Amino acid sequence: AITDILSAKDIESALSSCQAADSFNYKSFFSTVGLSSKTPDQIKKVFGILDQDKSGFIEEEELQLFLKNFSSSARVLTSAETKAFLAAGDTDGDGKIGVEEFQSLVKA
Ligand SMILES: [Ca+2]
Ligand SMILES: [Ca+2]
Repeated sequence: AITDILSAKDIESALSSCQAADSFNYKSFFSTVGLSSKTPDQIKKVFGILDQDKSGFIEEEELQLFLKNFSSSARVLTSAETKAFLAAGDTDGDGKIGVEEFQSLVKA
């Protein structure tokens, strides 16, 4: 579970911050839930959850459902938010986010 590594309380605070459409920013969310200080294994576990269909990569539609991993009532990210998110993380430009890229994003 995601709460195996992250505090439900931190998650609540991160979600309340980005309730408005187009308010989302991965750097703010990542710090509020406390991803920045996690180890490779912990980051890999979080990645595995975000990779909802277990394909090994986080594709665009999964970035769309980014908040849904933290709360089933959370909103879907907008196309703009998703586009910017993917733009930030997709280093090699294959259109998706792999574990190495996710790690880099967390430790940036
Ligand atoms: Ca996937
Ligand atoms: Ca990529």
